[PDB]
Amino acid sequence: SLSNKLTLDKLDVKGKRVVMRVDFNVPMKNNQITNNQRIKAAIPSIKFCLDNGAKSVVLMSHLGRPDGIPMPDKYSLEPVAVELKSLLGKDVLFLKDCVGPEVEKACADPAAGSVILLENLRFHVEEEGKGKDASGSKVKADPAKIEAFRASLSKLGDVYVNDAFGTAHRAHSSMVGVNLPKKAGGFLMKKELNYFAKALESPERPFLAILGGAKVADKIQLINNMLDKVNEMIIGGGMAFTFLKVLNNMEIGTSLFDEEGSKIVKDLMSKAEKNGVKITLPVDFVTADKFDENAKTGQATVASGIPAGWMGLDCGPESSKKYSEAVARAKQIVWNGPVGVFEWEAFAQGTKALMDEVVKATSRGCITIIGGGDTATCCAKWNTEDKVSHVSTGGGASLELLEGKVLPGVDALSNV
Ligand SMILES: Nc1ncnc2c1ncn2[C@@H]1O[C@H](COP(=O)(O)OP(=O)(O)OP(=O)(O)O)[C@@H](O)[C@H]1O
Repeated sequence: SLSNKLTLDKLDVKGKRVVMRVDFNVPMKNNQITNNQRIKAAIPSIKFCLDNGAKSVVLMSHLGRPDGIPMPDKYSLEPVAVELKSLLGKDVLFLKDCVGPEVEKACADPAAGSVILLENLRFHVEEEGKGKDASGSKVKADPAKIEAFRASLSKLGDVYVNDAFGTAHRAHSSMVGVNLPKKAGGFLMKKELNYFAKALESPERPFLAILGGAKVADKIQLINNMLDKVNEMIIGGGMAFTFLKVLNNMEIGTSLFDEEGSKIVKDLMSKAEKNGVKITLPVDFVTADKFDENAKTGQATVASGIPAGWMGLDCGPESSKKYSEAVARAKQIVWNGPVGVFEWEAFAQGTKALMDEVVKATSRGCITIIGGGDTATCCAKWNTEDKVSHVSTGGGASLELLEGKVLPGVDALSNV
């Protein structure tokens, strides 16, 4: 049960040193942060600790993909420290490393109310347990060193708090190796577990899942698992052309086709019928003569087929109507993946219209949950982050949750 894990509000931090794992993997264009959304997201957890008398808050996170070797020139968290200070209003001590006697000493007895940010955990191959040398050759971490790394991290605080849901699907040292008597989820993690608990433990009904994306094969377990809990499912995006070709014998031109996935489609539909799940597929499409932002546009339906040399990049007006009718009946919605190439405005209208409908549903009480990744980015583009119930901060992690797997980082949390 994701609802029985220990969270920050139920943890006494008065006079305690708090070692907190956060998600500060922010976007950078070299010498500056373009989006500080992730940083602003951690603030509530940090302020809570400081406001509740914590002795200190030690922040650890990763940035980019260093792959096990120090790359301060490219992926140092120093810029984040400066950005965090402006947002928190308090000084932030940035340390050039995350482990060692020097670091342990700075954290052994800091000035009350201190906020410390350690350097990129991934500068050490012991965090991921694997990496690469300067030559690009694969290097596997040494067990004894992994032990020493985790023992060091464990010395930086008295209680452990995990607010990095985006990395919880990884058995990395900072996720499962900090040995402290209290391991609690932070406020962001609390939200992730509370909403996905609904999507998998006790959802409101009807429960509709909107599944988009391009590939089918890598989404087989997700669909399989969702078919065990939903009442209705919209299958859109590039994904639908595999379904439409197999079941309807539709001519799809040069639209995405998943040979692997195509062999399991009838079986998925079969399970859908056995469970009484209503499947809604697109009936019309916006086509393009090439996969490009400026391609020529056309229109097509399932009956007309798609011209040779053309591909479906978005659903048409008739599909949007059907999609909106499904949203209308639901009391709960989980949406993972865009219904078209939302990166390009000409093919983002299908996705935008659905977002509008989902926001409207939210206003009347619908529990709307948006998965991480692209779809999550959609909410940032049209500024609807505050118009839905929950926007997941973990792309790959939210996917593994929806698949029915146990997240190592969630599993390691203390139980209430
Ligand atoms: N009809 C289509 N043809 C080709 N590509 C498409 C189509 N519809 C959507 N896409 C592309 O699918 C990509 C997303 O697919 P992918 O399987 O990678 O992720 P996803 O399941 O949508 O996850 P997320 O929730 O992160 O969006 C987007 O970049 C989008 O441009």
